[PDB]
Amino acid sequence: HKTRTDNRYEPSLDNLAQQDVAAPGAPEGVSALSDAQYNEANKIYFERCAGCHGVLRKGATGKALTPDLTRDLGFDYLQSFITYGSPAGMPLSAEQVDLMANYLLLDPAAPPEFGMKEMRESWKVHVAPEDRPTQQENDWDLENLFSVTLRDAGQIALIDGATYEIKSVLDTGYAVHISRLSASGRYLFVIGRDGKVNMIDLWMKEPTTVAEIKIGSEARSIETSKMEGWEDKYAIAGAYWPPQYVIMDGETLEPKKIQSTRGMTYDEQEYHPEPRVAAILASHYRPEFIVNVKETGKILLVDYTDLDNLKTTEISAERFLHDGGLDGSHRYFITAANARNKLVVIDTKEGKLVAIEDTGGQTPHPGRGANFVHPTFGPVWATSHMGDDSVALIGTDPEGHPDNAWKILDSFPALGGGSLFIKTHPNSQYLYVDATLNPEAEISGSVAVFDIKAMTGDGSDPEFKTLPIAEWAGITEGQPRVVQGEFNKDGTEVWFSVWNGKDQESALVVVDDKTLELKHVIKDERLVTPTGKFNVYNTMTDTY
Amino acid sequence: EPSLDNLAQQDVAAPGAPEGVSALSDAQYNEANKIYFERCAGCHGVLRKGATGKALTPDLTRDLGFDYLQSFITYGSPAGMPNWGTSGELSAEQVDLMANYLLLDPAAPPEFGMKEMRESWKVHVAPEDRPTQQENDWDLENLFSVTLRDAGQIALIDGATYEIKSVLDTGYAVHISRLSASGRYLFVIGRDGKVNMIDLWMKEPTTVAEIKIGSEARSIETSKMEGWEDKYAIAGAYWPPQYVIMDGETLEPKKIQSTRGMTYDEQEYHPEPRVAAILASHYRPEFIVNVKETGKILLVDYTDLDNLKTTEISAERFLHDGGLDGSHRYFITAANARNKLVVIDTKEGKLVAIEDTGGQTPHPGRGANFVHPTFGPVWATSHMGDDSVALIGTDPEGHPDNAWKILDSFPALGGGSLFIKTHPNSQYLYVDATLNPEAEISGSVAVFDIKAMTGDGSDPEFKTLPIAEWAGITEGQPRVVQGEFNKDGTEVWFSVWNGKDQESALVVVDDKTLELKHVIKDERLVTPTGKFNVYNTMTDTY
Ligand code: DHE
Ligand code: DHE
Ligand code: HEC
Ligand code: HEC
Repeated sequence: HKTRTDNRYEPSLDNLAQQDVAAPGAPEGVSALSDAQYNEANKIYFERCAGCHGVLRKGATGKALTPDLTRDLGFDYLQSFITYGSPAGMPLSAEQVDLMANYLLLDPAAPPEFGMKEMRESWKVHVAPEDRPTQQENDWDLENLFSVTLRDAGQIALIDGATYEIKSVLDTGYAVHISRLSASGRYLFVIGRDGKVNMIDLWMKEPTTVAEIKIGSEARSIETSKMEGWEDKYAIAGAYWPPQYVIMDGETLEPKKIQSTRGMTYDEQEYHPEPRVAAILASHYRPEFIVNVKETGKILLVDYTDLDNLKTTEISAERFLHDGGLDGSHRYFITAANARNKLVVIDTKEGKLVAIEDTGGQTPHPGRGANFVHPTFGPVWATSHMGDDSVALIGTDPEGHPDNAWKILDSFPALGGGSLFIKTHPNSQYLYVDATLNPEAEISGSVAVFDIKAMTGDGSDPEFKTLPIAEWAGITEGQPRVVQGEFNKDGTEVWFSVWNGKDQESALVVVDDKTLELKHVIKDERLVTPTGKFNVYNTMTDTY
Repeated sequence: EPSLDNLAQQDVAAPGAPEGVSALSDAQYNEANKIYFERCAGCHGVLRKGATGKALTPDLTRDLGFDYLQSFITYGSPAGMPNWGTSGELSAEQVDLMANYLLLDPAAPPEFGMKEMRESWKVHVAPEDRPTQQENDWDLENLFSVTLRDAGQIALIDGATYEIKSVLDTGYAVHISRLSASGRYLFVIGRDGKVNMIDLWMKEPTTVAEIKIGSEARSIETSKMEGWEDKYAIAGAYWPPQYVIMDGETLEPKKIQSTRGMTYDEQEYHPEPRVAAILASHYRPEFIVNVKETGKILLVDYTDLDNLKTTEISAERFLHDGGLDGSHRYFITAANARNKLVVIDTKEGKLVAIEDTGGQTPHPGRGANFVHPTFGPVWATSHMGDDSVALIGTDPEGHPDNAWKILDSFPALGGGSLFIKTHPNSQYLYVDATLNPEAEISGSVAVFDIKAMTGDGSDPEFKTLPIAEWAGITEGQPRVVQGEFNKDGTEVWFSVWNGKDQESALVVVDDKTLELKHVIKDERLVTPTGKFNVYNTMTDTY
């Protein structure tokens, strides 16, 4: 129940917590909470507790807290245990503590479902396909555009990769989690934490939302079809609540196929009523989407060639699947079962699990990870960790380097714990590692940079250069967190977000990759809480 | 609709009552809970979300109010809801208990996962310790496995001598018997979710392994793809909503899959999609699983249980029973409440057709395949809701215009039919009328002569066999049910199903003459229902 460096990246169900619920009746031995009391506790539960314990209280990273279990424990125990407080989220009073203890002793209702009728009611096509351009009608350099989340403003900025000019600021769902691009690079898809999806046509003279839809109450992932021949055919979104994924028309967003992720855990084979959808990727080898289902530890390969006779492969992997990426060849999916410190590898060509390996670190959090050619080991993919300062390398070349394939080849320290994103590009000799969640302001405001060319894999700890990103941005207020490297199309410049509060000063910092010197500082009154940044070309092509 | 009398034995605690509702005591609530599962959940659902009967969740029931609930339960309505109070089935006090129970929030029904299955799993004779060849002198392929429903037993009966070879104790109300592809192993599943596996090669065949796969179950099947004989068995449950693939030699539970998910058409989450018929493909190493409420047919590939390949086919809601055509390539199944037959191509793994039978509530069992003299290969079903028999063409290559089209429909004895039957060596098509309200019809079977069918649009005549009268049984109300042939297809057996404290029988009819051959009677023959010949079941010959 204490804040760690790796227990802050747990779901916060703040959109779902805005829904009012009814107070249940209380069985003998338990006291009922009033309407107000129950809702107040429920809002606290959904915001701060459901991430680890579940909205249904069947347990996730934290153990189940169902009524039968909590009534055996008793109020006093619950009261005392909750008095300490709970692990903080991303950067309780006496009355609240009692509310939570009492709430846990009552029978929870399941939040509303969100099916086809609800999706179709939210589904709006602003510009039908026939009314859209048939060629690019603006003079922008679309492939070198960066789509940047302006988190708390419920907007995104589209920024020129070469001139750093903000080309447009568009209204979207609240706190967009990620931007994804169609395979052709024409269509930009964004998903808000509230399950709102916007689809934007980059060919319009003034790009804007051409279609929108809501796919759930809580959602974090979206992806587009990337198999050759299937460009622009489909998009897919994944939700935390309800536990489901939805395949939508790539041109209109019409919801075509909704699949529940409720099911059995892979290992103990017990029913789990809240298996959240985490990362979603798209295969380059088959016409399939790659869907991580967290609590059950299943990776789904979903064939989108026929949605009525639906072929899937449900791969037993490891529990607590979160994020991941494809290797350099784009054949193998490498993903973190973070709470179990493991990297699961799937062969997307053959449709099967190939390996599961412990990184030796605490809570691997790769993002999409970093693929590079290690001077001694050959092709490798890398991840950093939230729980410690380590960077781990896994071999990704079964054909050319069989002895190194799917083995952890090295592990070495970077700036500190609380890292979220590691980054490189084929044209760069550098490996960048952030330390976003580190409690030390100077560490959280800097990035470690390793010289891949100097790496020998002799067992020593490779040295790194420390780039003072937040210092370069010149922000005197607060303790801004630096997060997520993203390259430009040419792989010559790498951008970082200098993420401060909504009413505080933020920036983007552009680093010249060849020299590791400051290239440019992006500041604008409209640049509020900049977080994720996605270069059109690097996102459409999965170049990382 | 089903009766979930196994969930009723579970004792639950009295839930709380929100503002504006009375609470029931522990005893009252438990009494109401038992009634709810024993008599109500079939139609209304375990979770009260509604199946054939409307949803009875607290949000809906509280708007209706106590008086409305009391009245509806007392008097019922013409649209399929029994008059519990005025019929005397429920006392006045029990009616009120049920109305009050419906206003309260139900305690979640118990799940039944791997830990629970493994705890119930018993291997009486390890594979190594079993015979290596048949150690009895029985003609196993001509043996019949007969359910003695209310006695929680089955009877192994010799197909030629009609001798009851053995009466074995199994789960309560075994629903069906199924055979492994080699014909060695006999699998039975009780309504309670209890599975028994019996080794027919033993000197005295008995249960060699057993396991429980859920609270309420109706289906079991064995792997029938060439090369996969005896490898797996699969069981399907009504509750929890799931199927489980088990080791074909030990019953070890290997893979449990939930069937909770989205309806095919409106795409709305359904929390209780019951598993209905389960068949086994002869074209791929797959199981064919009907999921009723969501209208999905699952093709589950058992070649790799860790990297599990399935095909989830959108079909039609209310899927129940069905069978393979004569070629064993196409699965034809009744989406019964919608009066449709759904056809799946098991080779290509896709839906090929959905056709209305023109009848009310088709109920084929596994159906009846034959070569119609003018139409070609056809598959037939009778109906629960009317007296009709419908034929569908099953030959897309050889009779293209006729394929997957209803080619003819004609009357048999009356409504309430459950099973239609034929065999490749017979020229006759037998149709029961088990649930008909008239005793003369419920105790008789219609027999059509396939050779005389002209498909000229006229209705084919049938002979009426007085099966119950042949048995010498009038006492109570004996209902005749389900034709099953012997291995040679020269005799057909029917069950004369009477009450547990009444006299039942099995009637053996000579297929060549359509005359009474033999009547099987025994004090042990309590409530005989399903009968399965070893050879015809192992080979899917129907
Ligand atoms: C499931 C998931 C993905 C993979 C998406 C995909 O494959 O399309 C992901 C990726 C991401 C990515 C993808 C980067 C990439 O290069 O792919 C980014 C930038 C991101 C910025 C943040 N994430 Fe993320 N993130 C969650 C979940 C996820 N984040 C959370 O449940 C969580 C922990 C809290 C929450 O309630 O949302 C969380 C907090 C954050 C942040 O505090 C971040 C830093 C800021 C923010 O804007 O809200 N998450
Ligand atoms: C899901 C299912 C199947 C397919 C099994 C398979 O594929 O392995 C089936 C088949 C069957 C078969 C298979 C015949 C065949 O030749 O395949 C038989 C004999 C049978 C005897 C009965 N069934 Fe059955 N049956 C149900 C369900 C099912 N019955 C019910 O839910 C229902 C409607 C009510 C109930 O509570 O069980 C019901 C009533 C009956 C009867 O009243 C029968 C006659 C006796 C009994 O115990 O309930 N059912
Ligand atoms: C993720 C970091 C957590 C958050 C946020 C909250 N809890 Fe938690 N809780 C978590 C863990 C890792 C554990 C220990 C057991 C385990 O799963 O390994 C717990 C434990 C509890 C308990 C104790 C129950 C017991 O059986 O001893 C309670 C009562 C509990 N948690 C309640 C609770 C509440 C009310 C929270 C919101 C403020 C909350 N937890 C947040 C992990 C996490
Ligand atoms: C299947 C034959 C049923 C069984 C067994 C029970 N019920 Fe039922 N019920 C059924 C149907 C098809 C309907 C629909 C209403 C109609 O007009 O026929 C109902 C309805 C009810 C209702 C009314 C709900 C409403 O009007 O919205 C109630 C309160 C109800 N049923 C209760 C109930 C109980 C308590 C039962 C066990 C004793 C029971 N039903 C059995 C079908 C069937």
